[PDB]
Order: sequence, then C-alpha cells, then structure tokens
Amino acid sequence: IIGGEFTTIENQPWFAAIYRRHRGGSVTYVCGGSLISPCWVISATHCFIDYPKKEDYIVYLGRSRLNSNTQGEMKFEVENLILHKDYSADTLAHHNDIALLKIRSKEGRCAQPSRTIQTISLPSMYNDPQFGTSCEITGFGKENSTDYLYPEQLKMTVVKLISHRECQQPHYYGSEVTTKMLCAADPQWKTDSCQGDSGGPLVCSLQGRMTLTGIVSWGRGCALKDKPGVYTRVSHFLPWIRSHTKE
Ligand SMILES: NCCOc1c(Cl)cc(C(=O)O)cc1Cl
Repeated sequence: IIGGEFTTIENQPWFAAIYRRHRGGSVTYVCGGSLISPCWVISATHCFIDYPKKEDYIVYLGRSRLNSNTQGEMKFEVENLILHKDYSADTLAHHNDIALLKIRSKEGRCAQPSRTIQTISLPSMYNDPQFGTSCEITGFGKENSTDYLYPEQLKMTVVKLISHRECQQPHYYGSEVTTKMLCAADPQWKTDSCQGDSGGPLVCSLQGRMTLTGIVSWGRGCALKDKPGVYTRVSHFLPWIRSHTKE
C-alpha cells in the first residue's frame, strides 16, 4: 500500500496473510487473501500459478505483522488450492484473476472466529457500488515502488471506484480493462495498492454491509496518474465461487 495508514488485524479481521515455504526452509510472503467462510480464503490466481503445489503454502489469520507473531493469530495449511481454469495474463491485464484456498489447522479444523478473525460477506450477483464510492484496501505490499522489502506492519487505505468509461480511455487502460474488472484509485493519485498487495481485499460498505467487492489484481506502477489499481470484480464470479466451495 502506497500512502494510507498502518493498521492492526482487528480492523481488517477477514485479512489473510499467505506465505510460501522454499526448499531449504525459508518462508516468504506471497500475497493477501480474504476469509469468506471458516474453511475458505479467496485470493488471486496470479499469486500461485507458477507454484501450484498446495503443500508449499502457509496461511495466517489474525495476523498484524509480516514476520512476527500476533496474539490470537492462527496458522493453517492449504487443503486445496483452486486456480481459475481460464486465468490468463497479457502485457498488463490479468484475466480471471481469482483463487480459492481451502484452509485447515494441523489438527484438521477450519478457522475459529474471534475478535481478530472474521469472515467478510460476498456481494450479490452483479451488485456493485456506484463509481465514486469510497472503499478500503488492506495489505503488506510495498509502501513505495522503489522499495524491495515489504512493510513489517499491515496497512490500509481508502480509494474510490472509477467508472468503466473512465478506466477504458486509451490513456488509462483502453480495452485491456474488461467488465469482469473494477478500477479504483485516489483522485489525487497519492495512495494505491502496490506489488505484494495482490490477492488482498477491496472492501466497500454496500447496503450498510461490509462486502468483498474486489480482489487486488493488477495495475501499471503504483499511485501513477491516470493508472488506477485494477481489481477482480467479485460479483461476476459468484457461480465459480459457489461451485468450487460446494465440493
Ligand atoms: N498499483 C496497482 C498495481 O500494483 C501491483 C504491482 Cl506494482 C505488481 C503486482 C504483481 O503482480 O507483481 C500487482 C499489483 Cl496489484
């Protein structure tokens, strides 16, 4: 996250921190994710497509710091790693950039809700806030494009939804942005998602209720004028979500 503020998991209790274990034993941060039910975290396919082996992953919930422990945090393995069959990446755009991680403790259980661990609601079918709506993003992503390390503390910021018409101007992203994606940005171009924020939530208060409207997906640079953050439009993937979380 460029700009915004440091935050704690109690403010974003659906946030999931997703790591990968390497041969040798080192663990690196991969991407964010969001708990949508006790057994399920939703994230982005581009995060996993080069290393699709579920055994390589570690998922934390209730965690506020990148490489240290938080009281009440819970650690999970990935029981099933579901990537979208139709995922693709062009020069800039990722398409169908959505993944599901079925999580379980070492004891075989799903998450236990607490004050620092909670599910976030899915939107209803094609139900998105109007452009101009303020929504929040959360992640451990870069604070500046020049950074090579991620922040140690979780961050959040607020961005506004940008119309498709605005986002599809040739000097924005033209027709690379599709109907299955949402753009969001800062009107003054000072705050944004950045590398490392992928997979994490874009949350909007929708009909008075906190809703997973988007998933951090792609963009050109970070907090660059005329280049909004691009998000998987969750409400266009409900059948996919439902079918893979059924069985
Ligand atoms: N400012 C939105 C674009 O931020 C990024 C970047 Cl710089 C890289 C990646 C990546 O996949 O490396 C993803 C996002 Cl959302």
